[PDB]
Amino acid sequence: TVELPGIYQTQEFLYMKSSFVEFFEHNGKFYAYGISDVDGSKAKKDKLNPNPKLRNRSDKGVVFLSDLIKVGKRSYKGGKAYNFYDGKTYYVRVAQNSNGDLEFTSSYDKWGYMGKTFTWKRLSDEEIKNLKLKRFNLDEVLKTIK
Repeated sequence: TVELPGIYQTQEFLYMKSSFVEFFEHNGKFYAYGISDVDGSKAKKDKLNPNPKLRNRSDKGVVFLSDLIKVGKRSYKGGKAYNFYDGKTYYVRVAQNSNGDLEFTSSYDKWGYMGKTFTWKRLSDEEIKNLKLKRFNLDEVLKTIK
């Protein structure tokens, strides 16, 4: 079967670059953190965080998506995504395809209607291996929620 935990490649949109991200579960809900940008570039600081005491943390290895609940066999809701490129938090829902890819809906908008849907490709273990992607340890990544 397909599951959400995994590594995906996000969709380029405006000044927001394609990036590799990892989804994981904890206490029954799903979360995600950023690994690196597709073009290999260096991790930068969270300069636009509304909270001044957070502007020092990296945009990589840090949880930007939290609180996603599985509601159907391939269906998730209730999530909230922080966006490093603008400092805003968006409501997120996700539908997963049978090949594992995500239709990732980002909105304003608890119900998802005043938002946009992107497609995030699932990576196989072979691609993850060949891109030399770093999988961060998850206890440390968890401390990153506040």
